[PDB]
Amino acid sequence: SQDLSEALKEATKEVHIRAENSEFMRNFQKGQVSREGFKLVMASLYHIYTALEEEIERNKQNPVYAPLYFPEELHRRAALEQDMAFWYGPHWQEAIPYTPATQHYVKRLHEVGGTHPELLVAHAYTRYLGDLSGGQVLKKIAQKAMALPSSGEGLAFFTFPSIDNPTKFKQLYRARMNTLEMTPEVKHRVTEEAKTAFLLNIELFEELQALLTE
Repeated sequence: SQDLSEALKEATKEVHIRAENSEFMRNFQKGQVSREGFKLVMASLYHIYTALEEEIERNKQNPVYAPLYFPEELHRRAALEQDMAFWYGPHWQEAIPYTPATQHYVKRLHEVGGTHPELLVAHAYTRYLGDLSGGQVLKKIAQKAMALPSSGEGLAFFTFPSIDNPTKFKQLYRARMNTLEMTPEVKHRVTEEAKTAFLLNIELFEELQALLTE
């Protein structure tokens, strides 16, 4: 559609349906989240958000991304560091795994922020708007499925202290996204990269499930 927010939504209709019907998320949905499986995804997500936000900060002052710059609200490297401490222990940095699918994801994020920063909007959109929508239910499920503390340790990733009204913030993010001055050619490339970003997540979920069965 005209609006970029409306355009990305219609382009990522199919891949999103695949994402939430992929083996691992499919169980996760219905209270079926193994702790070893949960340890695996969060460790993989650590590497992604570390890389992603590293490239966001690099291009924080660039008109192709600047309107979507929310370090207090959305940046999640902090939260994931706290979770890896909880799940993996004191010496978590060395204990944590770095799967091929995660490397493939990280590699693309660095490629994008480095040489194609105009497409960085695609990757933030795929991750952050997912954490504020799809992720908010999965925090409820995970906490009960694994019997975590009432404080919220281990699920710091899903906790957004600088967001009081994520339903309102999601609208604000979309509005800021539509502000981005770009040609229809680049716009198409963004929505195309959005599908690539989803694919990287689907292939991640499908890999970790395979690793969990072994």
